[PDB]
Amino acid sequence: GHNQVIHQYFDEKNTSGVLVIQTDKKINLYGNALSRANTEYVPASTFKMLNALIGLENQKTDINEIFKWKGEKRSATAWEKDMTLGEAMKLSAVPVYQELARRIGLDLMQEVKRIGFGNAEIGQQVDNFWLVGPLKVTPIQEVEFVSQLAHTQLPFSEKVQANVKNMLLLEESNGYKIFGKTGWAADIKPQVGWLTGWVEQPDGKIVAFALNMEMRSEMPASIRNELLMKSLKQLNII
Ligand SMILES: *C(=O)[C@@H]([C@@H]1NC(C(=O)O)=C(S[C@H]2CN[C@@H](C(=O)N(C)C)C2)[C@@H]1C)[C@@H](C)O
Repeated sequence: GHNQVIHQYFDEKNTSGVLVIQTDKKINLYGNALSRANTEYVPASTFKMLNALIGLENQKTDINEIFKWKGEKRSATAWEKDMTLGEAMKLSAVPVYQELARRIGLDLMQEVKRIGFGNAEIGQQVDNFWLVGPLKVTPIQEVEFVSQLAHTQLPFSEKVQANVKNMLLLEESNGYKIFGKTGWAADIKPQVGWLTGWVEQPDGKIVAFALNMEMRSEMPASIRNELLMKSLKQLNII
């Protein structure tokens, strides 16, 4: 797998991003803008993985609790229904995890400094610190986080991590499995899109990734998966 084809996938999408990969504590960089791997961006919709872990661990919820939609007009129309913590993970429904963050509370949430995620600061507003700061995390710190979650090595209960892991399955073909969570901080300039997860190769081998790239409103949501899937195809991970 050349480190140069990576460039022309990103050259052709007219973007500026990096694809971090980790295979058992050996990290390789892959992008047309490799410097972004050590650059702090807001975590956006990816924080839902740590929000679910902190909630399920502290028993502020469970994998079964159904969240009632109480009428208000939400961003996308697929969010306007009752759903559980898992279905809200797939749809990235923000209002659900906000109510969970209020159950946890700012004091208990500021667990974040114990896990050592990003700059480890959440400010005062407990329901929008991952969307416009003051929380920022580097794509290297992200790929290390999901690497521990896949190997079931995060500082939480073993049953809690495996529950969050089951909420993150995206594609299961050819004995492979690809877990991950998407993000898109559309409210900051320049915009930034995420796609952090891992690959469960058929032999159980684990390869974690953390795709970071600048976003624009005109891009499709399937521009992140398209860019990643053709890169794991090239690196012979799938
Ligand atoms: C998390 O970034 C937001 C949540 N996640 C998310 C995504 O990354 O897919 C969408 S934003 C993105 C999805 N399509 C675009 C759109 O608004 N439509 C075409 C409907 C933008 C979603 C908002 C969380 C902060 O809401």
